[PDB]
Amino acid sequence: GIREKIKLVSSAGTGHFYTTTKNKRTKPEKLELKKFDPVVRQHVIYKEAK
RNA sequence: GUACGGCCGCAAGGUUAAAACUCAAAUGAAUUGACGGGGGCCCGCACAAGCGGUGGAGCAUGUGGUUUAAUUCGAUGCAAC
RNA sequence: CGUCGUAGUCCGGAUUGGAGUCUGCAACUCGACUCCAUGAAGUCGGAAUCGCUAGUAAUCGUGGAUCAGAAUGCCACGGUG
RNA sequence: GGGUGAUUAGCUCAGCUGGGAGAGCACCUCCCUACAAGGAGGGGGUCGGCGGUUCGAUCCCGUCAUCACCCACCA
RNA sequence: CGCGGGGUGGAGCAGCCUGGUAGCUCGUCGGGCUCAUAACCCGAAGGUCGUCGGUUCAAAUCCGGCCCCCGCAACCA
RNA sequence: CCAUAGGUUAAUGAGGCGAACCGGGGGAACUGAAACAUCUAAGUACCCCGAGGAAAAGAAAUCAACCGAGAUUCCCCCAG
RNA sequence: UUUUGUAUAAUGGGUCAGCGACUUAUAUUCUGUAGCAAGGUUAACCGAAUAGGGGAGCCGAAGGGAAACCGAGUCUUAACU
RNA sequence: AGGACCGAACCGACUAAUGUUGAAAAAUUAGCGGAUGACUUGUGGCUGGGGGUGAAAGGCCAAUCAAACCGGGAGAUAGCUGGUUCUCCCCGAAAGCUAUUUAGGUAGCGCCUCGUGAAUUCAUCUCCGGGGGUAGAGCACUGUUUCGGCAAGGGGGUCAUCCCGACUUACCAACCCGAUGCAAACUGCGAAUACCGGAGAAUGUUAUCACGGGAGACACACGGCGGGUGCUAACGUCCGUC
RNA sequence: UGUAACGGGGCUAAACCAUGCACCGAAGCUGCGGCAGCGACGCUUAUGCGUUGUUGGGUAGGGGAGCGUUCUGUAAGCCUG
RNA sequence: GUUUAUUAAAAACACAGCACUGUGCAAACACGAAAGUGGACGUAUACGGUGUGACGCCUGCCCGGUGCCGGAAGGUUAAUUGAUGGGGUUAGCGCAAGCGAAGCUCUUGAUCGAAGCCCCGGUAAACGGCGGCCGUAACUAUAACGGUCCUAAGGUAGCGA
RNA sequence: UGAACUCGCUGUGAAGAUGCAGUGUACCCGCGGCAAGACGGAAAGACCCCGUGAACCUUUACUAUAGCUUGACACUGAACAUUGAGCCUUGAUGUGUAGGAUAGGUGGGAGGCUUUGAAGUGUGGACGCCAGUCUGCAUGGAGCCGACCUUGAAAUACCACCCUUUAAUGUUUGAUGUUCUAACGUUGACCCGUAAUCCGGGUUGCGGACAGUGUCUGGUGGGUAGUUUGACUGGGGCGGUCUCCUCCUAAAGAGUAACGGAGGAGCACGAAGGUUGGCUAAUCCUGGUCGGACAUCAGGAGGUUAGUGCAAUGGCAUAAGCCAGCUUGACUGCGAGCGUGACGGCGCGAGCAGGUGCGAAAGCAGGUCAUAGUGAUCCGGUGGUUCUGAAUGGAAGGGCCAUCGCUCAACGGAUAAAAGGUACUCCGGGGAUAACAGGCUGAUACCGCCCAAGAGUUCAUAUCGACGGCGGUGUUUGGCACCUCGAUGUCGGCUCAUCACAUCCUGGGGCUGAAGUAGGUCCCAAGGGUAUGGCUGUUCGCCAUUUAAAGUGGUACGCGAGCUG
RNA sequence: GCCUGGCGGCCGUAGCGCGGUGGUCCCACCUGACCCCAUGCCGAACUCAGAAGUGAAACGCCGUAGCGCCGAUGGUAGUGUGGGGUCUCCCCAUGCGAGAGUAGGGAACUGCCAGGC
Repeated sequence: GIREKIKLVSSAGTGHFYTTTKNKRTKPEKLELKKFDPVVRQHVIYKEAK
């Protein structure tokens, strides 16, 4: 809600970028959670946003 | 040196100019103090600047204020506590 | 000489009871001196301002007056300067 | 008549969580000095009428009395 | 009609919005300068923050009630 | 100065009028979009000019698609 | 005629007479009906102008999927289902 | 002499009367306003529509003007007011639930019917049963409130900050408890009826389903009962049910 | 406006009431004369009949018939000076 | 004097007078597709315009807004020009999809560059506008005076229901 | 000019009846006069509302443009300076600075060069911070240098090489400023047309590279054009309302009304999410130094009363409330499937393929206790992609799959997107919508009674009267919409009626707080009679005064085919 | 037959209070712990090695009704369907109908299994 979008990059080759809207108004720390992508199907590591 | 009309003037104003009401002055010449917020001569540490301060703490002793049944009068900077 | 600090202190002992000591109708209230105990304030201090020129300022003891019984106030004395 | 306020000393007006009356001026007395002015002490209270409550109404409720103000035909 | 503000030790307003929290210039009394009051510099005392509550860990502010004020204003059968 | 503007004359053409279509210039509004401004209505209505039996178009700087067609125009399809 | 509603003063009617409104195209589709039937049809053209000639075109018997592609199946999909 | 006063010609309208199917789409009378002037008048010319002309009125421009007169576009446009013409039979509606750039426009669903097919179709009643949460009832619980009991808290009054503060009061008043209660937004609880399903007894000039053609319909009136609403007024307004 | 608030006349039980019995009163109930239409049962037909039941107020709308008239044909006809 | 021909006859409009201002002449200005006219056969005591209204008293403030007069440093900024980056093609590289120079070529838009705009003084006989609250003087009262909030100014003079 | 044979009244009444109900009354008809009625006659009515009407008018509504104006460009040339930018030809810049020492900078560093040349003191020209450089005579005639020591970022044979500022010569260019002139002008003259009131050509004078104009472009632009100002507002309006969400109204079957009742939502949390096992409030009492004041850890009472991201509501330990460990299931494709609405739309989920997490395991995990936190279509750009890509090889382009973006919130998006004036008003609807006579109603007003604390000497009621109760008239003013806007004309002035009686006067009775006189009051009675001025439009009201008395209400608040304005 | 435990089926007539009784099988307390497991400290909690001591407490069994709980019968509120009466209420005919209260009940029911005496 009215918050800045930034997409996470994959540490490897991936066709998707997970879109984060993470609040950075009290937490400057990075978000790293792992997500599923239907191509390699062995989970993707997503990094560097907000 | 003035209200309302004359007379002049663009106008102001000039010209003509008092009364009612009312009070101890109004006015010209000189003089003793006081005194600068004048200018000069003198002076006090006033100035210059030195060594020491008060007010706060504790204690003691006076003066005022205020209340109540008493909580005294005078001093009025220096020239009173 | 011994001893001690930036600590409201070794200190101070201002305050509060209990004991007494003195003088005196009488010290409860308003007096002084003492002891076992307890125990607070003071580490410059308001706007702003005070005072004299050397034994003067600054500073520590001694004495007297008043007085039955107490001053730190009153009048004097000398030391350091 | 209605509405909004005021209604405390003669003339003008502050109060107080209901404990109790007050100042200026006047009518007086003393202090400061002959007075102004000032300080202090007094003289006089329907705190408007009548009900509700209370042991008590400046600080409450109703109903009135009076004053300043407002209401209103024509639209 | 309908709309927008103000109410803060005694006076008149900052403060509020942005939460870690009660004020300024005067006023009153008492000082400092003085022979003295002003001008001026200091010291001191006192807020139902209109006021009853709500809400919160927490305010005068958030916020409803009960009152007091102003400004725009009555520009429609 | 020769010339030429100006002036004179002759020969021929143009002018003006006409029904509709047509070529060049100028060119709406209402209407539909369920509003309304792009779009539509519509280069239509109407006005100016010119011209022909028609105007226009024309004998590929055409297309087409590596395979081919072979000036133009009008009608039917392509295709709602 | 007109509205929930009309004795209604609510609009229309002097009277006769004459007049006074669905006509008409194309494209499409359903419904009815009829020929023909997995078939049914020609446009412009021109003609023995309702016949006949003219198959370019049109609809129907195949669908599924952006599309490539596949087909009584297809797309979706990891996949029979 | 005269942007003076009188006043006929001429020019012009302050009042009263006449006239507006009047003689007339501006003329008439009786008292008049002006009358060598910024006068008035005979005659011709020049100025044209979103433009003229105007000591400048949406005045004047030939009866006409917030764009005149004539023609063309034109048979403008009108969710609106309206005009539509002999005899007859069968079946027979709707005014509810929604949306809109939406309000007398339009639209989905809803009942009626024509076609063809199926059907003891479909409903009444009984038996069996589910959601119930109204009518009503109750008061622990949520809100709320009358009268009392015990007793904090707050205002008022006094002393304090030592006791982990008491004392008091012609105010206000919580937590809890007893008596008594009200309730749509409370529940210790809780119908008659209604609805719909399961099954069955009884029955019919057909009750209905499904697919394909046409639809039609929401401006509603009056009044109880159940309630809001107004004044438990209205020939007043919103909604269930008849 | 004029009685006008028994509908009028007129009222004394012609008002009101209990219980009972009779009466008037429509297209309802009972009948007579008709038009169209229909279920059951039984027989019969390229469709009716009997026995026995039984329906017809209707706007919106849906469906399905009848009469008249213009014109052309029917019409070189038929009717007729 | 002028007027809404038929509801207004006037205080309106005009007008003597006035301020402010534009205009140096091929004037400014007006007509208007643009010439040629009109201004004017005039030339700064000549011509244009606005408003107010002859004659006598005279005629204040606010430059915040908006316009006009004047000013140019600093910043925003167009046409123009076409830096750098992406693509095609071409030389290049390799076993390949693909990568990859100049020039050609499409694209992106670096830099260049003015006025207005952001600016600042003058101008209100330029348009336009020109305040509340409270205290305070020998009963009551009022407030010349002051306190305060506040603005671009707080509306002077005169006149005043 | 429906027909008519058309009487008055009371009531009913689409609520103002000749025609309905009830009832009363009346010889018929010309003729001259008078004039209530036909909601009389003339008018597609003024005012109000409505209409996805109409014109004209305005501009902090929307958009554009002629014109004016900025710059770029050209028609448009010459020269120089002023300053650059561009630029030729020949030469030249160079020291900062320490000791010797003028080292420009910089890369290289024992090999390398001159005979048309240097040497040395003499003259002389030039650049010069005087260290030296450089031509060239007097003049002769191939050398000469460096290493180590040494300054300094850094050497000094020798070579590649870069730049400063500028004169003179050559010169591109946009401006500034003069000058010149062929362009251009003449708004001068002269010559001729013409012994022409147009201006054509020519020659001269004087200006002079501009005016003017078209393409690009910035600015401004009502002069000119085109357009709107949403829907509801129990007539119009100010304020409110428009999407989502709970409890209730809402009818013991469901959606649900009225500007109905109590409130909220446009977000929050990567943690406040997933999961294993646990845990259990709150509040109050007791007691414990530094302790104003709630402070600790333990005990007791006690509990669907704590808490739940936020609102209202329902629930609560099988905890959905909080505590420790570990974690991504805030998953991708689907799905036994099941709901709700007329539709678009929108809620739940067992399970499986792939992968994941917690757990011993069962089991659970694609977000949160839960109901709200919303925004399609079309489109400007963007990664993946042979799916496709108009002659085909590429690209660009079209699509798919990832994707960024509206407060379009008037929320289901008529459009990214729009406000005002009209008494010049016009046109069509509407009484289906307003004030107005009537009706309904009687809240309001006016008025009667019941009750009667108190007033009034005593004393309720002579004359008054509280707090309240029960009614009346239509009688003021409110409420309705039932008749009108397809004409039913308003205020004051005035000639003129008539009915009612809550009676002003007389006529009659009763009481008194009535001795007499004179007033106050009540019920009983309707016959006549019931006044004049100032200011003002005045009704009215105030002011000034009469009379035996100068009353009140009803009649479309009687009285414009009655007059006045 | 009775007892103690469990799986339960059931969870307001097994509940609240009041008075007795039991260690045998069982259980609770309890013995011990740096051993498995554990305290964000503590063997409290939960373990692990168990019987020395009890029945304190908790637990089971049993009595006792003042009550939660169970609760007739009748009536009342309420009402479907017809109708009466100047009528948002009253009255009736016919068909239904609570909650609360009263009489009264009541200190749990029941199937399977192991062990005990």
